[PDB]
Amino acid sequence: HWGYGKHNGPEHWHKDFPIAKGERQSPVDIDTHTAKYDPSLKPLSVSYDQATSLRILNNGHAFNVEFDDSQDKAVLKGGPLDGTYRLIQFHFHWGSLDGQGSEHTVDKKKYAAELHLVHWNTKYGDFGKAVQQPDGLAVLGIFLKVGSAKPGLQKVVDVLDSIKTKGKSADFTNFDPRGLLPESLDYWTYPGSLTTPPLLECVTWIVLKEPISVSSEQVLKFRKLNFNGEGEPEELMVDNWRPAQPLKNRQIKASFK
Ligand SMILES: NS(=O)(=O)c1ccc(CCN(Cc2cccc(NCC(=O)O)c2)S(=O)(=O)c2ccccc2)cc1
Ligand SMILES: NS(=O)(=O)c1ccc(CCN(Cc2cccc(NCC(=O)O)c2)S(=O)(=O)c2ccccc2)cc1
Ligand SMILES: [Zn+2]
Repeated sequence: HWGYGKHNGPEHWHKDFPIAKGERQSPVDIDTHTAKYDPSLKPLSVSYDQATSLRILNNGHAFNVEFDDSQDKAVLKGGPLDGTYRLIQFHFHWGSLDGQGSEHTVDKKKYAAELHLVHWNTKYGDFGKAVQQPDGLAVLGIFLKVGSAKPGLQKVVDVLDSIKTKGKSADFTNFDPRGLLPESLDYWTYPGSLTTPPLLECVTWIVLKEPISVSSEQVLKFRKLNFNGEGEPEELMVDNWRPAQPLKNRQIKASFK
């Protein structure tokens, strides 16, 4: 099975998932001097006041915080998007060291981690149908740097001991994802893909310019998670990021001057 080791990492994925070498793969490097301001982009609407978190799961690659997406409770609209995109889950990608971990890069800069808030287009009815469409998903990406603690992340950090290994889950109700956002919603956007197998080319990427700050203690607790299952030799869950892919025939647009 695929992963992030020497033997099953990103450079191997194309053998089982040939779209790995496709025309709209993610992540990418964001060249800030080449991205063009697009005055036609609408303001982005993040409407998370009625968000209903349910559970947190260690899936052997990352951890997902899952939401009730059976109604329009936590939605993303506007920006580059046509229609309404429901929040289904968030997760992170992070490094073994503070100088790596993000998937997207900014002028080749790597951040310590990257948060992905995953949303699906309601016109396709369910997530599994949406990932088969070029406009099926919208992923809101937010960079993490190490500095001051993020208060809104601590509830996540403190439950990680209870889901140390692959397959473990825990109740995770009443978590407000607004506490993970930066002040500004300025963004870059481009058409891309899932960053893990099956690497489907279904994603409108919206990457925020402003990173959030988390503490060294917070990211240290991410790095104590395990890729392995219970009772197996320990392999720390670190470096679960895909490197930048070729941009090919794509333009990155900026929401801001
Ligand atoms: N294209 S991709 O990224 O989806 C992809 C698919 C399959 C593989 C192959 C993974 N193995 C290399 C390996 C690495 C480490 C240990 C072991 N053996 C110990 C064990 O597990 O009993 C084998 S393995 O076939 O030997 C193997 C398969 C399944 C489970 C365990 C092992 C790579 C990459
Ligand atoms: N890094 S990223 O932001 O680009 C990104 C990468 C991967 C994914 C993973 C999406 N899920 C798994 C999955 C992948 C592909 C297709 C399907 N079809 C539905 C199915 O198989 O039941 C599910 S899921 O784990 O969130 C899920 C589980 C159960 C039900 C629905 C969704 C999200 C986002
Ligand atoms: Zn992701």
